[PDB]
Amino acid sequence: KIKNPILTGFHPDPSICRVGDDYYIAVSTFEWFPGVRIYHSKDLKNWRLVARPLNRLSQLNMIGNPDSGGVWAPHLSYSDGKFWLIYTDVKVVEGQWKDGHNYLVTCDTIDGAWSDPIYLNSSGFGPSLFHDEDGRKYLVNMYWDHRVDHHPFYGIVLQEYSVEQKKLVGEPKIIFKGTDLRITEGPHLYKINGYYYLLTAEGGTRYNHAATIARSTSLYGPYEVHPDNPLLTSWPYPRNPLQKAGHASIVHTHTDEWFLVHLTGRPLPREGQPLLEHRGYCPLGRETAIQRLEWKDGWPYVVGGNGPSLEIDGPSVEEVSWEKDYDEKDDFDGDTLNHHFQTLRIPLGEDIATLKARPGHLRLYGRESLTSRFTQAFVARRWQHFHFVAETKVSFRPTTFQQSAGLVNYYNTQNWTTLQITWHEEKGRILELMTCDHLVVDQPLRGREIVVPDDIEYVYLRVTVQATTYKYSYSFDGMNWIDLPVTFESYKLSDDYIKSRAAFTGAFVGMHCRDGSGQNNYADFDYFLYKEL
Amino acid sequence: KIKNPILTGFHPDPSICRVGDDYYIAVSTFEWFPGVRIYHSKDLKNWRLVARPLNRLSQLNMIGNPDSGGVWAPHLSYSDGKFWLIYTDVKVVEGQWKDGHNYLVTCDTIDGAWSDPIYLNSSGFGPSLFHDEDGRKYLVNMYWDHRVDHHPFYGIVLQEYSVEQKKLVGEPKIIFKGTDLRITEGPHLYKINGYYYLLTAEGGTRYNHAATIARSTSLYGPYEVHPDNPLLTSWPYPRNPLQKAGHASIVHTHTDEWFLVHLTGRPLPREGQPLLEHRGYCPLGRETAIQRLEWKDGWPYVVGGNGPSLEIDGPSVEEVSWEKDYDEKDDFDGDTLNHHFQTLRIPLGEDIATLKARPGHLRLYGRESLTSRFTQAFVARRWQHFHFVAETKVSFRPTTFQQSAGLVNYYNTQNWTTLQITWHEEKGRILELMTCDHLVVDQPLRGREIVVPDDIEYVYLRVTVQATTYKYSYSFDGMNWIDLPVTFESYKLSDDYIKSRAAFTGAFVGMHCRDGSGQNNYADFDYFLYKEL
Amino acid sequence: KIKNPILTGFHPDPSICRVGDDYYIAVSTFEWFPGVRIYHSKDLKNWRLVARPLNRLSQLNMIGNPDSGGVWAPHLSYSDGKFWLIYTDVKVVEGQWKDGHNYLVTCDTIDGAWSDPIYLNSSGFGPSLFHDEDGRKYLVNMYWDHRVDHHPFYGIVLQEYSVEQKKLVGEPKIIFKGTDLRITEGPHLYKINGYYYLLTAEGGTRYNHAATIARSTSLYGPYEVHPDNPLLTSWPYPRNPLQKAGHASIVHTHTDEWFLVHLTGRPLPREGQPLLEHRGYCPLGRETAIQRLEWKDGWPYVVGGNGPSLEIDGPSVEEVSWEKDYDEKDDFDGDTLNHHFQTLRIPLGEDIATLKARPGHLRLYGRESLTSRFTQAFVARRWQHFHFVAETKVSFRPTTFQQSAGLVNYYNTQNWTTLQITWHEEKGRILELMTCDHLVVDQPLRGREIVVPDDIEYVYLRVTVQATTYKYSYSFDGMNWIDLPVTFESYKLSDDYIKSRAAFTGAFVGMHCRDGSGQNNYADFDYFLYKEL
Ligand SMILES: O[C@@H]1[C@@H](O)[C@H](O[C@@H]2CO[C@@H](O)[C@H](O)[C@H]2O)OC[C@H]1O
Ligand SMILES: O[C@@H]1[C@@H](O)[C@H](O[C@@H]2CO[C@@H](O)[C@H](O)[C@H]2O)OC[C@H]1O
Ligand SMILES: O[C@@H]1[C@@H](O)[C@H](O[C@@H]2CO[C@@H](O)[C@H](O)[C@H]2O)OC[C@H]1O
Ligand SMILES: [Ca+2]
Ligand SMILES: [Ca+2]
Ligand SMILES: [Ca+2]
Repeated sequence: KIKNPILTGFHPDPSICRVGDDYYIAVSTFEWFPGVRIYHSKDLKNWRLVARPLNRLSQLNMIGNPDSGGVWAPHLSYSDGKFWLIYTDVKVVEGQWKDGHNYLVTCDTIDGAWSDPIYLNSSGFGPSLFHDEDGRKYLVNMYWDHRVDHHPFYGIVLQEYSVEQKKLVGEPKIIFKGTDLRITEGPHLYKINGYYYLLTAEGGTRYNHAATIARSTSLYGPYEVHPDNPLLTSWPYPRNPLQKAGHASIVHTHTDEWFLVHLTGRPLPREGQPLLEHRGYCPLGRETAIQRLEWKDGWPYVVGGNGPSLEIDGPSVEEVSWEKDYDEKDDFDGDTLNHHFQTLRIPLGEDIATLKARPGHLRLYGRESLTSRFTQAFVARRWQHFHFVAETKVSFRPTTFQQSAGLVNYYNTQNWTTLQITWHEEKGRILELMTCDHLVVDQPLRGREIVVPDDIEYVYLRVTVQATTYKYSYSFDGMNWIDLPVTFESYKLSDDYIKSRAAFTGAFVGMHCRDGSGQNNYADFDYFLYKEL
Repeated sequence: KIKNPILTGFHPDPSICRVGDDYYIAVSTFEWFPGVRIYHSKDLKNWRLVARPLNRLSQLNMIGNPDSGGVWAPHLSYSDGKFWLIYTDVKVVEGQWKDGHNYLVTCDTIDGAWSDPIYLNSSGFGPSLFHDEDGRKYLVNMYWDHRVDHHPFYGIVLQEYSVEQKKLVGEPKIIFKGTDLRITEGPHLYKINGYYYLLTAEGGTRYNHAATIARSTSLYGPYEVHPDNPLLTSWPYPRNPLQKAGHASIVHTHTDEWFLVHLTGRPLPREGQPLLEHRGYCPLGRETAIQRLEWKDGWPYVVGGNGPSLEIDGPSVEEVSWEKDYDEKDDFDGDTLNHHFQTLRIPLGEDIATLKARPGHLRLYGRESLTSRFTQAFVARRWQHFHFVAETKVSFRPTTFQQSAGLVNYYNTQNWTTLQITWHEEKGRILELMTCDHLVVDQPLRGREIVVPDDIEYVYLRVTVQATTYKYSYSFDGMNWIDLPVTFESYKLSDDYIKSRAAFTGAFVGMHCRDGSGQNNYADFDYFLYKEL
Repeated sequence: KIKNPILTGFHPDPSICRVGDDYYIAVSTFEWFPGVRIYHSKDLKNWRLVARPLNRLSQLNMIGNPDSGGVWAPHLSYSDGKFWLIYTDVKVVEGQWKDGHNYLVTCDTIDGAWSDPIYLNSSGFGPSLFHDEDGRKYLVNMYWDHRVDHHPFYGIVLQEYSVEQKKLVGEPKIIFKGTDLRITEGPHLYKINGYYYLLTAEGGTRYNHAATIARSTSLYGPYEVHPDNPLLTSWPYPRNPLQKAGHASIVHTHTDEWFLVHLTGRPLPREGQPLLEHRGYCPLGRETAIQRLEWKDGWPYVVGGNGPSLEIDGPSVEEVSWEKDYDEKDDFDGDTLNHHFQTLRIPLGEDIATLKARPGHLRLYGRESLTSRFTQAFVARRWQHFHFVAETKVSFRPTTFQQSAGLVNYYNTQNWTTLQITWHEEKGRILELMTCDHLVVDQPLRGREIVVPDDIEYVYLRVTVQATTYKYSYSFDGMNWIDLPVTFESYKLSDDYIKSRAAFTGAFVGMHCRDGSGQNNYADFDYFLYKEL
């Protein structure tokens, strides 16, 4: 009844939460602002965005954060009449260290004003709050080992959280070291039948990703490993369209059914290439999928081998679909930008992004380059399909090559492409292509830039994505289009192409304005179109 | 009279200001907080630190700033009853862009409470404020060109600044493109005779560095170039112990004499090595020197040819020397940290660095690792000599390998070495060595670390610097010192060694505490000693 | 009167030899076969190729030699009624070692069958045979030090050679260590007035290259260095069209005049670039220039300062001009290949390259690819001008992608471009472009290759080089020519571009046939043209 993935495009580390017959999934958002995206469902098939909880500087201040830093795996839970959301702001993403900070916020409702943060600890990412049967509370996260000779995933640490004291109490204790996969992270605790079950992710979030499960009658263990571990993995199944299956969380429904949600990468078509040499490139980044579970000797079993199935059988409820929460052609009609739009690291005030300066237009005042981890006037949405068209219509008069405005396909500060309006000494105002690949810049139309006539109020910019390749086009009138003669490869905006390993997001497409001169020049965007093909 | 360098260790981009018979030099401080150092002198020979102007988050907020970002070359001038300070906060320091913002702050007195910044522009670094005879004021700076087919140093832009509107007005114009040396930056304007003189730095701040001067009778040029340009340079003088001479400023003394201050690097000793192949390694970074000028046919000339002289004739005024402004041995009985101490990027409040918690001690609560561009509990002072000892006494009780405290010699987040106390599963509380070289970490004393006796309150940590090499040693009593069996090389803590080439600072020595578990564990430093040998 | 360079394109390490009023210059040929080129002149201005001495496998066997190995600096002298030629076959060109063996061969005549080699030593490249007034003979070369903590240019070794025993005798002894420039190599000995003069190259063969001279009254030293040393250098003359001035040999004329020949690199036009940042790219490799000397206090001085002159006054002799020694349009009617043509490493027999199989054609039977250091059916001549056209007309019927024939511009196995005929599964016989940069291959006409009509017998292939760029073109009928829309960059075929720094040759243009299948397929080339402008 359900076809994976359920959440498409950048949607990793799903954290499922049941409130009655209501289902929530919280995913990680990394450098993209605001922090955490929460989807609500009635049937687990159809998903709707209902919260974006970390929207105040007091809660999440990400300026300067590295690419793929920020909000890693979040944990959503419900207890004592309120939602508990745990999250990390990760500061260092490369080297011996992984500096980052674990915080708790709460709210009586899903889409309310969530509290200011309570500081937990810093010992490692993956934080999860356990609500025990006796009313005591426990935080589990991974424990980080920076030392030269050592594997960094020291195992799972656990420490009591005092609600009243608003702090962890007692001494932290390692309760589990993982199996021989290692890279043990993403711990979740569950009290089921007579056991504590400890769910982890192991093998790392590339092609060796697994969900491991263990159990103990004592919270502190020692835990004993599933006899047929891993619970879920893609590593044995190179032909499965769903790779990387791991970082799971478990739901017990109101219909006495069991499911497992997990991230998964969907590689691009690599027909005619070696099966096991390189398992692929995922521009849609890590998406959220859902597996059916079943129990056998006090152990859950993913229905249909420990590999992910494409289509499963859902829970015994009536289907509930949702109205489309965005315009295919978004004319900038509201007084708030559509909630699929995110900014990099920080909220953009009306001094930078505003619907109030020119009616029915998003206006962007130019800030820093596409390479800045600080202040970019950039509003973007996820690539959410392999085949799509996206388009925009923009008014812009640059007086210098320090100014630009354009349509950008973007991975991170060092990996992106763009069709942009700029200015040139001889040619005046022009259109041009620009790419950045691991910080190396190319201008494919250098010497042959497109002269924009003076009488043109609006330049129309379009990208057409067709799985492995995409192309840009322009129009001066809305009617007559022209392809720019350059084919781009989507694999270059994918998790798997990034040489750092710190590549935890996915491709975005959006609207950018840069003013390197500091003259507060701006571009008026009449609309932004995103349409699946 | 005057031996160079006048400001030793890290003191780049000297901007010199005359007020009557008082003399001030401002130098750049990059990622080090607080922003900008100002020194005073009566005779151009003896110099004391009198101001650290950019000490409010509102003036300078460098959280996340890259290494060698932040405060680049500043400009100090005096006019209309007050001091004017111009500065850049540089956000991007690698690739095609150099995103960064120029700001003006003022004060009636050199060590007053300077204004909050007035925003000027963002078009390039090296901003300078010119006050013309007719009362009018003008900003000059370099203009950045990001384009792939282009040299980035597009020339010198000039624009009128309206004190009344508190903004640049009219239209920006390029007034100078440079000479074939290119890398034209650091513009300063001078009205002399019936001429505007434009001074620039050219050829880049490494071994081809130079200072170039031009003249015009129109503020907007064309400027004719000095007939024997460069005005100053070490490039053709590979044996001059003073290298990289350039980024200069001119001072016309009250006694009708002319001088020129500039940065320089002093390479480590190089015998046995090709004179020209690699011209050296500068652990003291770029330092400040002074040269006499003399005039011919409407042109200035560095007395003693166009290379820098080691020793010069001071101005015709009485010698005025200054009492020492730090203690060789700092016992931490002050109410504030000695002004030769600095922190990374941000101010540290009493929650991180405190002289109050335990009188006679500096307490550092553990924050992030030595590789973090965010929050480090780290207090440090410049290497200002080739030959030195530096030493500290600390009590620390780490309970996990995630915590540490030590003596660090530091270039940047990826380049440092430390003798630190930490914790190990079997040995308990230990002394270890740790190094980071372009992010790659080494533990040279593994697994052969010093065991600290449970009964020892303070560990005594020392480093002895001898030009090319340095050594770490320790005592449990202050009297019986044992060397650690590793010889270190000072060239690895120099501008010239860093692969990125955003390397514009110099070596520091200081005190660090890390707590990556998040338990607020601290270290108490009873004293810090630094002594020239 | 004499305009430099006198030998144009790849002509390094000139060894000049006088015999009455006959003048000879031998240069290095590295991996190009046959080994060594000797040019003759009566006037030092006009030069004609007269000998290629190392043309037998017994003399020079270079199969598998690495790029820029094989025949390094040669030495040509005349004594006791015959010619003496010292050479090196360098086997190792990267790492701590420079494995290579020095050899002596002799001939009564410049252009006869030279003798078989007498092995000499192996201690360092740059061998030179000196002939003392008292009829004794000594060998000088450089001494090679492979050790980690050591500069590899240990200085100059000297040793006597015995004509009767056919070998070196007595003890080897260091006579010279070098100046602070180091990289001491290319030693030559002269006996003049009271002194022996020892000339060397220092600073390395890039932009720091120098000629260094020293004197002693004793053959074994010690040697006092010239007081205004270097004798010759371009290093302080960044504006000089002739760069890398070094590796000289001295000639005393029959007119009692003195000159110095030297190598030199002429960078491509550099307008807009920083003067000193990178001093240039030389696709014509290292060329041979000549300078005039005068004497003063027992020391020779380069007339015109110690930098090289573009134009000099030649010796007071009658001009002797030489007729052009190749056809602009080589129709391949001759019995042997023009002597400007070389092969890689080895000679090619009639089973690979023949003018005999097809009258009026050069036939190449396809062997191994362009990346092979073993057997290539490749016949090539030097780039000798910054603007030229080269062109060929070829008949070729490939039956597999494994077979190619074409026109190649070639630096080494890992750096080259080509316009070539091959075969395609669906399109059949096609014309394509291929490039290789540091072993990375591109096909810029991927998917748009030119279909060759089956009815066409000859494909005409042309390259037009214009200084910084060049462009390929083709025709089927030889009147109407189509440019392939790809603009190539000459700097990618230059010494300076090559990453290994074992880059000692220069760019060639030639004809190539590959048969990767082993079917002995061949290409018939009707002509080869080369023309300046
Ligand atoms: O927050 C999530 C984490 O679960 C994941 O953790 C690891 C980071 O370091 C790398 O060594 C591993 O590949 C990876 O599993 O980071 C990704 C994020 O989604
Ligand atoms: O403030 C000074 C700058 O003026 C200087 O700017 C240049 C930045 O680009 C680099 O490629 C060059 O090396 C450098 O000249 O850098 C140093 C800083 O102190
Ligand atoms: O015959 C010449 C050599 O003597 C010379 O070799 C040196 C080899 O190492 C490089 O680092 C130096 O720059 C170079 O001088 O050049 C090669 C050959 O032409
Ligand atoms: Ca609209
Ligand atoms: Ca004290
Ligand atoms: Ca012919």
